[PDB]
Amino acid sequence: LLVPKLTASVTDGAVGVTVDAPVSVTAADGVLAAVTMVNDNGRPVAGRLSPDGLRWSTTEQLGYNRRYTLNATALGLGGAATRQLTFQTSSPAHLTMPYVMPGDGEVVGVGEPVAIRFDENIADRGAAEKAIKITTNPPVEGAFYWLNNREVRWRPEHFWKPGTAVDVAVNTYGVDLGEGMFGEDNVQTHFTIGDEVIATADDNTKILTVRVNGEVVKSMPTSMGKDSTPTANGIYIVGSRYKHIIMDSSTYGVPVNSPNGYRTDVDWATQISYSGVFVHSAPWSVGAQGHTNTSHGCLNVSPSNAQWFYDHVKRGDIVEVVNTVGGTLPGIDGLGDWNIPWDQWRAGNAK
Ligand SMILES: [Cl-]
Repeated sequence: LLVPKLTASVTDGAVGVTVDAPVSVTAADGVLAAVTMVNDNGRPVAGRLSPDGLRWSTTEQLGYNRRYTLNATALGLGGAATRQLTFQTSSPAHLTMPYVMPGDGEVVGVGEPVAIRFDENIADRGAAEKAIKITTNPPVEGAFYWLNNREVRWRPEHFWKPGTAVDVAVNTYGVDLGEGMFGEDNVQTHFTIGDEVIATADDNTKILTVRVNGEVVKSMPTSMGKDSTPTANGIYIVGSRYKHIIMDSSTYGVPVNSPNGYRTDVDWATQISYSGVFVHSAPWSVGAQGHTNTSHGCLNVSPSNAQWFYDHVKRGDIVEVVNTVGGTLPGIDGLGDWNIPWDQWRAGNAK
């Protein structure tokens, strides 16, 4: 008596079908006998019928700018039912690829934010945020905030609890990110939070003290930025580490041969700001370390102490600078995320 009815996730003649989800067909008042899908060059598209015969779905990634033809047939006590559908998928103007930090499988400090950097400007930040799923164990609240037009960050209100597992899924393939920009591919990554490592550089004492889970493990005399080019106060996130690097002021916009310029080859350099602040070996300022500031901003320490820092501090650990004559590190520096107040971070800037 009842005839089968066929329902698809697309309609005949549709355009702009997005490829961020499989295409599916479902039968009612009956079961699907067979479903086929082919592309505009005639090639079959891989699919699977559910065991109960009621639901069919594509099983392989669908492509941008293709035309697909779907043919389904179902059987019921009333009789048979058949339909054909043709539709076209999104045709992007541009592609953008996301790049996620930290690396897959890494162990990082309690200050490490999730970073998703696209290689193009993102017109629809809301769509980007919606395609990124952050899972945490233990679960903890967090929020997105854009540092510039290409890079978005995600972090909780306070530093991570040690031992937290973090899973990141950037599912932008098939997502319209605005102005015809679509994701080139998806990215999946996982990382773990390690020990709590907080080094405090106190200008009042000119000592850099490293505390691991509350325990003082190292005290390093330091020479920070001189009065005319002081080290900014605030919370710094540890980034990359270098056995040696040539610090070049022109990288930060200051000509080398200008009054505040510098080019210096140094050892055991740990970067803590995009603005150019490093902890590094400074044999020339050992006597000043612990007494007077002499740098253009870097935390100068002894060779042995700089190497200790390199060996025992990891990406995402924290350096806090206090009591300098400087201002405060900008929240959008690149490693200054924690200087943005939570109320402002949580409200976000997706526009
Ligand atoms: Cl083909």
